[PDB]
Amino acid sequence: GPHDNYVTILDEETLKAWIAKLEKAPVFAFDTETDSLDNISANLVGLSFAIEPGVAAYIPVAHDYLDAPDQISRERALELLKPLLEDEKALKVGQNLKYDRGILANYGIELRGIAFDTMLESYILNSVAGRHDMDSLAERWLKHKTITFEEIAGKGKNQLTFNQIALEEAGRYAAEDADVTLQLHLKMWPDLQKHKGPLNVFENIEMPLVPVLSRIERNGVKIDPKVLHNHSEELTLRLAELEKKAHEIAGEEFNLSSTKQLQTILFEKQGIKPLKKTPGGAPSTSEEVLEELALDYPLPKVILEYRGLAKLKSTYTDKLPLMINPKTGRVHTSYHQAVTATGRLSSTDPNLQNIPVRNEEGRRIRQAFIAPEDYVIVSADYSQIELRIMAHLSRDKGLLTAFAEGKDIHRATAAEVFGLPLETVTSEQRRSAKAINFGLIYGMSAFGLARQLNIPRKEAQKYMDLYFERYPGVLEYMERTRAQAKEQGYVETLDGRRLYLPDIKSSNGARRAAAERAAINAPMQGTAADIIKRAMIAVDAWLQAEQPRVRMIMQVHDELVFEVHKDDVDAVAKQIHQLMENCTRLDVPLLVEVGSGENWDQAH
DNA sequence: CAACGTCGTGACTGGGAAAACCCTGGC
DNA sequence: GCCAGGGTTTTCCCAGTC
DNA sequence: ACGACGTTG
Ligand SMILES: [Mg+2]
Repeated sequence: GPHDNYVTILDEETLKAWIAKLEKAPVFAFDTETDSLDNISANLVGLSFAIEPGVAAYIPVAHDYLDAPDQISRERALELLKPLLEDEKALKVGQNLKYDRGILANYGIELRGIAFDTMLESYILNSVAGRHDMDSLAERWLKHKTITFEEIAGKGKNQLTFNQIALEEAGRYAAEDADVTLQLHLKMWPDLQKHKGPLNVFENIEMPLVPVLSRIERNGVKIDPKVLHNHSEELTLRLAELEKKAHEIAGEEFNLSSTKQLQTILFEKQGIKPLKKTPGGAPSTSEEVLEELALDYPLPKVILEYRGLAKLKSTYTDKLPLMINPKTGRVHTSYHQAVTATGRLSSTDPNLQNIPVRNEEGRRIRQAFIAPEDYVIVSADYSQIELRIMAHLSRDKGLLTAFAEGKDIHRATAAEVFGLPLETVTSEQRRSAKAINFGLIYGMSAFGLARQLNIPRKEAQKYMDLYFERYPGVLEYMERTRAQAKEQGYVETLDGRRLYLPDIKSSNGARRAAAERAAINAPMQGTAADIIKRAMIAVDAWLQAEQPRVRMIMQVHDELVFEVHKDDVDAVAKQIHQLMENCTRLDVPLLVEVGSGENWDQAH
C-alpha cells in the first residue's frame, strides 16, 4: 500500500492538469463520497481519481467543518468534469458504481463509460468466497488492512458526517480507497481474461445492468400510508380480542409473541409429548405441530391466528409507511446484486418481494400498493419458466409435448395428489404443487413430502418413484450433473455463470447431500435469473430508445411490474410481449401471461 | 468387526421478537 | 471492584420466489 | 421410515 504518495487538489488549474492526465488513460479509478447513505437526497461532498498505481487525487468541493480554506465550488468542478463524465469512450473502474451513477444523476449528469466494477469482478469469479464488500477484497487479494470510516468517526452514536471532517485525513482515506480499487482491478481483470464463459456472462449481462438498476431505483414506488394506517386499527382490535380469549383460556397473562413462554405454558398445561424438536434441540412450536394439535385444543388454533396477525401487523403496517421518502413521497428499495450464490437479485432495505399473497389480509396489503393519477399497473410474467428451462436442457419428450400443447401439468399434478378435479384446483393448491414437484426435481426426500402434504411416507416414496418413471431423462440428467460436479468441482449455467462447490469432496456424507442438491439447483435457477436480467436489459434499452410514458418500478422473481398511462395499455403490452418472448433463444416459447389492473393485486 | 443409537430427512433469501450474554461505564 | 444497562449476538419462526 | 456415522461391545 503506497500510502502518502497521493495528493489533495484545492485549485482548478491542478484540476485541469489532472483531467489532462485522465482523458488519455485507458482505465482509471473514480469514486465519490457523501454524508448520508440515502442516494435519493444525497448532497455531494467530494470525488477522487487515480490513473496509475500509487498516485491518486481528491478534490473537496463541499465541506462544512470549521475553517475550510479554498474549497472549489461544486458547480465549476461538475462543469469541468462533464466532458470526461459524459464521454462514452472513457473507461472507468470503481466500487458500487450504481451508487455513483445515482449521485451523478441527482445533479443531472449521466455517466456513460462504466468499464469495470470490482464487486462484480469478485462475484463472477467465485460466488461463494465470503463477502464482496471492499474490506474482504482488500484482505483476500491485497492482504493489507485498510483505514475505515469508523476509525475517524464515532463508535455507534457520534459518527460525524463526512462533510464536517478535516480535509487531510479525509483526502488520504479517499485516495487510498481509489488506489486499492485500482490495484484490485489490475490484479483481478487479467484472471477473468482466462476463462471464457464467465467472461461472456460478465460482458453481456452483469455490467450493462448497473444503469438499469440505477434508473429503476430512481423511479421509486408509490404507496398510500392511509390504507396501512386504517388496516392497523383492525389488526390491533383483532389481536386484542384473540389475546383476551387466549389468556382467559390459559388463566395467565404472557406474551404470545414469546416462543419460550408459549412452549412452557403449553407443555405444562397439556402435558402431551413434544412431537418435533428445534434444530438446536428443544421443544418447538412451529406451524405443522400447531395444525396437528389444533384438533384437540382451541389454544393452538387461536395462537395460530395470533401469530399470523401479529407477524403481519408488526412487519408490514409498521415498516412500510415509516420508511417513505419525505421529499418525494415514494418508497425506495436497495436492490443489491452480488448477494446470492445462485445469481438472483434480492431487495434489501424494505424487502418489497415477500409481500403476503395467500392470506386475505395479504392480498389486502397487496391491494394497498397503488399507482399515481392516470397511471395503471401492468404485470408481465413468465409461467413455469424454469420448467421450460428443464425441458429444454433435458430434452425429455414428455415435457416437450406437454409444453407444446400448453398443458398446466403444474396444476394437473396438484389435482392428482390432492384428489381435486382439474377445474376445482385453487391457487394455494397450485403453490403446494409448485413446492412438491420442484422439490421432487431437486431431490426433496419422501419424508419431506410426508411432512408437507401429511400423506404417509410410503405414498411419498412410491409417488416419487412414479414421478421419476414419467421422466427418467430428468433423473439421468441429475446423475450427469452430479458426475460433472464431482469432476469439474463446479457447476456452470447455460450462458456460462459458475458455482464453485468445495464440499463436493467427501466430508461426513451429509454435507455432500446438501452440496449435491445445490449442484442440481444452481443451473436452473441461475438461467431463470439470467433470462429475467437480460429481458430487463432489453426492455430498458427500448425504454431509453423510445422515451414514452411507460416506466418500470418493481422486479419480483419471475415478474416485471410496469407503470403506464391509462391511455396507452395494449400497445406497450404487445411491445413487452415481443421483447420478453424473444429475449432468450430457447426451444419452446417463453409463454408470458400479461396482466393489467388498477393496483398491484388487480394485476395479480 | 458388527450392531445399535442418534441425526438428518428441496433450494434461495430478510427480518421481527424474545432472550441471553458480554462489554463497558458509572458509583 | 462490582453491578446494571445497552448493545450485540443467538434461536425460533415466518413472509415470498420456484 | 430409512440411510449415514459415531460409539460400544
Ligand atoms: Mg447501494
